[PDB]
Amino acid sequence: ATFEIVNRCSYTVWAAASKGDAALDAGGRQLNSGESWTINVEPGTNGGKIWARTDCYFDDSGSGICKTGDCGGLLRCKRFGRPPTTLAEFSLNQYGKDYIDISNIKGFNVPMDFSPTTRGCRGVRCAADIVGQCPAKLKAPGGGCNDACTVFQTSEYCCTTGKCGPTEYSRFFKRLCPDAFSYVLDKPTTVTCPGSSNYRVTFCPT
Repeated sequence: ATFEIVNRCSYTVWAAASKGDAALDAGGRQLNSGESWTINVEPGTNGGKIWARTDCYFDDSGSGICKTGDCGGLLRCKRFGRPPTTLAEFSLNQYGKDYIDISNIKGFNVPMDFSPTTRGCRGVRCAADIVGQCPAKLKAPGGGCNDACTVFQTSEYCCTTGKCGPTEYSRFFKRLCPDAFSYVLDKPTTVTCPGSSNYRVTFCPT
């Protein structure tokens, strides 16, 4: 499957693509404002994520640090990134279907649109100013708006027992971005697309 990753932000981002134990395609790349990066994702990929990283410094060997979304200091991510990270999530060719969603479960750093470029399903978007509106206790100094599980590490926010409800913090993310997951047991906002669809992830779509 092809993913086109487009940076419409006025600032540079470092895109990342991983399935948690391996890079997807090259795993990461710098995207200046306006740049597009096309990656190929193997069919059947389960649990892939794409996210943006902000304020990165990397040396010639691809080693460095980012203020949001850092994946163990590598330009080319093999693992998932440190919150806060707005997440495009996907599982492809699962019994004939693709499933896509945007998640705020690991916080929010950059607004995002996640849309198919082939026919047969709709896209999802979280483009509100969550960082500007972020509650004081969730604000991350590096930038971004953390989720409550990251900040407070309780069974309720992290849903560790498999029973948890919405919270004041999850409802904040949900109020600004209803089409993104706001906590682990949120009513799902997954979209079902035809198997082997292609997609575009746009940072700062508005």
